[PDB]
Formats: sequence, C-alpha cells, structure tokens
Amino acid sequence: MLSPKAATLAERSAGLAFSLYQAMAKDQAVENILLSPVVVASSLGLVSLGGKATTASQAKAVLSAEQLRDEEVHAGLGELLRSLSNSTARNVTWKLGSRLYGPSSVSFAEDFVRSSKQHYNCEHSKINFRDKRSALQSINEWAAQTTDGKLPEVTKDVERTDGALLVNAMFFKPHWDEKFHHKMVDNRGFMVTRSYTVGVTMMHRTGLYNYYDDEKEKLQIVEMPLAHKLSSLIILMPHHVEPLERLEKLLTKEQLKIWMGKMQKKAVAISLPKGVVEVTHDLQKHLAGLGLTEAIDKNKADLSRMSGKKDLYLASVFHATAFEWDTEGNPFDQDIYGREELRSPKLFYADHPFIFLVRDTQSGSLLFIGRLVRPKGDKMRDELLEH
Repeated sequence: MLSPKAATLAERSAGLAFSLYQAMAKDQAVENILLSPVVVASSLGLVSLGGKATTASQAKAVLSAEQLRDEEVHAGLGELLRSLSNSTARNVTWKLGSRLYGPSSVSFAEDFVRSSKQHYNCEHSKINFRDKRSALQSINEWAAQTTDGKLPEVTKDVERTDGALLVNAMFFKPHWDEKFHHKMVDNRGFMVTRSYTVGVTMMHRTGLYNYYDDEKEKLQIVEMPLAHKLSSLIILMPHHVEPLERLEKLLTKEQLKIWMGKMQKKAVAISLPKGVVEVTHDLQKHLAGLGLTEAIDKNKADLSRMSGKKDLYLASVFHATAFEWDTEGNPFDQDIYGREELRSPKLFYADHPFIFLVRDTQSGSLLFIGRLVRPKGDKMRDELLEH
C-alpha cells in the first residue's frame, strides 16, 4: 500500500499510460502494445532530474506534479518503482533495468549520476554511433542481460544518434493464483485478421473467475487473479475476430469501472496463447504530443543538470518489455469447489486480438496496459482437413 503523494502520482501515471496507449493504437504501424505506467512516469521524472527551466517544468507538467516539490516528485516516483516488486516476486518473475546512453564526447554530472541511481536506479553509459553495428550491439546485449535473454533485441536501428538514449528493458511473467496444469497445453491457430492465422501454443483451464459478457457492445471481460490475490489481470476481447479500434474507443477509466461492477464469479473455460510477447516502443514522438516538446527538440532542450552542458537532448525513450504467458502459478487444493461447480462454463477462448491490464490490489495502481495483436508464430496455411 502507497503513501498519499505516491498514490496521487500513481493515478496520474495511469492517465499517461492510457493517453499513450490510445496514441499508439491510432498509429497503424503499431501491432502489439505493452506499457508500464510507472516506468513511463520514471522516464519523465528522470527528465525533471537532469533538466533546467522549461525542459524540466514540462516534465512536472506532464506528471500534473507542478504543485509538488522537485525532491518530492523524485521520492514519490521512487516509492512507486519499489512498489512494483511488492506484488510480483522480484528478480525471478519481474526484472527491470533503466540506462541512459550519452555520446562519447559527453560526461555525466556526478551529482545527477548519484541522485538518478538513488531514486530511479538509473545506469549510465557512453556510446559512439560511428560504428553503428557496435552501438546497437551494446544496447541489445545490455537489455538481453537485464532480462536474462527474454528480451534479446531492443531495436534493429537507432534514428537520432546525437542525444541521450534512455532505455528501459523489462521482463514480467504473471504468476496465476490458481495455476494452469503444465500438460493442459496444445497447439492452436490464432487469427490475427479474418484471413491471416498464425500457429500458437495455448494453455487451458476451467475455474471460477469474475466475468461479464456485454451482449450490447459485443465483447467479453474476465478477471484472473494473480499470486495471493495481491494483483489481478483483466482481459477484454470482442466476440468476433475484429480490429481492436472499436473496443479501444470504449476503453476508459470510467467504462472499465462499469464493466468491473457488472462481473460475477462464474465458471469460465479460459484458453490463452502461451509464450513470450516481446514489444519495443520509442515513446519520444508520443511524449512530445503529451506536452514534452522541449526535451525532445535538439535546439530547445536544456539538459545541463545531466552533463554540466547543453548540446544534449532526449533523442529516444525505449520501453522494451518481454511479457511471458505461462501455466505456472500457485497450486490450488483439489475439491475446493468440486468438479460439478464447473459443469457448463462460459467460453473465453482467446484466439484473436484482445486488450489486457495488470493492476496492483494492495495499492490499486496500474501495473500494465497492452494488447496482443500478432503473437509469435508463422502463418499456418489454409489446411482445413477437419478433426
């Protein structure tokens, strides 16, 4: 559970994440989305830490933290970052690294290096893009080591090679409160579009889950608690195989509350795609839209508290995440509700794009927002030699 200052920041980060999600969903190039509100927030907090004047004020403004003091903002976000581990088993089902890359010519201020590592646990490194292959190799190897291989490649190309490159590498694996059986796994087809279908491995389970079927808006919503009901995962999926654009319009902080209230603990037969979903986002373009125009502009940016000198702007903000869907979770006692309690269950068969949200139960803060559109897999051909 959170302090009042951190709780208010948590709510604003949740706003930024939905605002970014909607902004990214509109981009037709974006397929999967995976945002971690508190890690997005800490990127803005890092700008207010190593910035001066309108560059740092815009960072506090995007955080709606103009009333809070500078040290208060850095401690509140710092409390938020430590609270992510609180309902996630640190270093085994949740790994996170944050590193700032500056050109070889630049040297970071020891005052900034101390306070960024203190609150944001930020790492600092220099990188020269003359050898572009060795610059990408240094970033990708760092993110791979941070996630112990789950996120092998953050990016295949760096566009802006003359500023600060903030990189956030993550690995999160939701640990179910009632585990799926390790053998209730088979191969199915996931329909990306009505025409394109990829071969995926799926995990299946039937249990009691809070569920709502919106027959009017043609969608299903299920909540799947995680280990010790300390956090819970919600999934919103349309009835037909359709683009999530329609469903995304309905996705609001208020509509979610409505849907949540309409749920009831029914027997549901859930089938989810099993595997790792690797997603990298360069939030630079989208952060400018939310009100961070100075830091991202080479000429307006003042990042003197960071390098003791100007000629340094926020070139990129990579938000790379490896989200693993696996069967593992806490065990459940057999003859808890009896096999006659799951007699005729509702069908939540996730074989087409869906939206999902992880939420902290002790603090109420949003842990993740995202959507699975194209899971990892090769297009399976139109066989249809029925079973």
